[PDB]
Amino acid sequence: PTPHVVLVPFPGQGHVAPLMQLARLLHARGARVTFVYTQYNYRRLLRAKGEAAVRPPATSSARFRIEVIDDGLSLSVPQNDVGGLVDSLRKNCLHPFRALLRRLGQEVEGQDAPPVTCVVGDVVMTFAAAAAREAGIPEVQFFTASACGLLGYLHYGELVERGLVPFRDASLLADDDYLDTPLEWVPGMSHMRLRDMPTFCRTTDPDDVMVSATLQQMESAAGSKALILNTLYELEKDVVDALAAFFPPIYTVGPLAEVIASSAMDISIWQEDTRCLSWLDGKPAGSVVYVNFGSMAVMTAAQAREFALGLASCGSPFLWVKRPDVVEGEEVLLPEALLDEVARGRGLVVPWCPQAAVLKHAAVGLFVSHCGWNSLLEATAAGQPVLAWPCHGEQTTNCRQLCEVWGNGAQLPREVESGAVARLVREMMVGDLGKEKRAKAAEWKAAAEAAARKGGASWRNVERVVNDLLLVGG
Ligand SMILES: O=c1ccn([C@@H]2O[C@H](COP(=O)(O)OP(=O)(O)O)[C@@H](O)[C@H]2O)c(=O)[nH]1
Repeated sequence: PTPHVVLVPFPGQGHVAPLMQLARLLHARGARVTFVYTQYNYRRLLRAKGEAAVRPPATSSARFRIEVIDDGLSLSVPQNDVGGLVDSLRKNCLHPFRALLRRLGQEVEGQDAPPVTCVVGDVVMTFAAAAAREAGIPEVQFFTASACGLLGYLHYGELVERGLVPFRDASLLADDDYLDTPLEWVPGMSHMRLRDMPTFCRTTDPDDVMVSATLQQMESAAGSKALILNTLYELEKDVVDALAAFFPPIYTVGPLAEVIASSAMDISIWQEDTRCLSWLDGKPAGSVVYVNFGSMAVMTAAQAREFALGLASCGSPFLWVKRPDVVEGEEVLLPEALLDEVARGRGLVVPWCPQAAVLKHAAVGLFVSHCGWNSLLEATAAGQPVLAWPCHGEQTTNCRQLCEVWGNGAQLPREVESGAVARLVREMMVGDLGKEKRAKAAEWKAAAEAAARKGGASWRNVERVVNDLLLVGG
C-alpha cells in the first residue's frame, strides 16, 4: 500500500519552503503526496509565474498532487498583514479542508487512489489537525521556525497570566527600557527579555488575533503525534530540552534542505535575479556585504534611506536584495551616493536572488538579515556571520540567541541610522567583532554539515520521522 501524505503550509514562502522540501523527499521515497495550497497562495503564484511553473511536471504528477482550498481572502492582503491572513485562515479553511479529505477518500474507489495515511500540518494551520483527528487520520505537525521561537510562543500564556499581555499602557509598546525587562522564568532561555519574545505579544488588544491564534496553535501542537522542527539540536539544545516537556516527541531535522542534498515547482511570487552570482564572481573573497529581509517584512522609506546611506558609507561592496514591495509608501529614489556606487560596479541592488547559493558564494563575507528562520538556516549552512535587524514574530528571539548563545551574529538597533549602520558593518567586516562571529559561524557550518551527512543527528531524525511515522501507513 502506497502511503499518502497530505501537507498543509501557511501561505508564506518561509512556511511553504520547508513543507515543500519534505514533500519532495516523501515523493522520492515512493509516497503519494497531496500538497494543499490556499486559493490566496495559488492564485497569487499563478498570476506571477503561470500555472505550468507552479504545478508539478508530468514525470512526478502521478504521485504529486496539488489541491487548492478556499480561504475567503482577497488577493490584495499583503504578506505583512500576518494577523489578517491568520484570522481568515483559521475561520474559513476548516470546512473546505474537511471536504478535501472526503474527496480524497472518495477517490480511493473512484480512481484507485491510495487512502490518506498522514496529514502534516504547519503548526499555524490548526484546521489541518482538527480535520485529520475528526477523520481518524494520524497527524504530525511541522513548526517552520526556530526552537527558541516556539519556546517564546509557548510562553504567551504565561505573559497573559503575569499581566504583561495585553499591554495595559500603550506608551510601553515601544519603550526601550520596558522592553529590556528580563523574564527570568522561561526554561531554556534564562536570558529572555520582553523584547526577545516574538513580537506579536506587543499589543494592547485583549482580542488580538495573533495572541489568540498562538494559544490555539500551542494547544493543537501539544496534541499531535509528533512535532518536526527544522533546526539543529546542537545549536538549540537548551531550548529543545525545555520544549520536550510540553509537546509530543520532537524531531530536529535541520537544515532539512541540506539533509536532502547529502542524500520543478516555483513557490515564489518573485523572480530570482540571475545576475547576482556572476556579479559576485567579479569580487574578492569575503569582500561583499549581502543584505536581505525575506519575503514578508516591510520597512519605512526613512529606514530604507538610512540603510542605503549606511551601505554607501560602510567601506565594502554590497549586494542588496531590495524586494520590490519592501518599502511602505510611494516609491522614493535611492540616494545619489549609492546609485553612483552601483554605476561604478561596487554595489548591486536586485529585487530577489537565489539566496542559498548567494550565501555560499566565496565573495560574500557578511549577511545583514531580518533573522527569518529559513534565512538563518541558509546562513548557518553557509558559514556566514550575521548582522541582525529583526522585524517581526520570532525574529527578535532568533536575534537574541544569535547574539548571546549561538555567537555567530551581532545586532543593529531597530532605529536605523546611516552612521551606525556603516560602523557596525565595518566592525563586522574588519573588526574583532566580525572575526569572533565569523569564527563561530565556521564552527556552526561544520556542525551543520556533520548533522546533515549520513549518520548525523539531523539525518537520523529525518530517517526516523519519515520511516516510522510518515511512510508507515498501509
Ligand atoms: O532573495 C530571496 C530572499 C529569500 N528567499 C527565500 O525566502 C524564504 C524566506 O524565509 P525566512 O524564513 O528567512 O523569512 P520570512 O520570509 O518568513 O520572513 C526562504 O526560503 C529564502 O530562501 C529567496 O528565495 N530569495
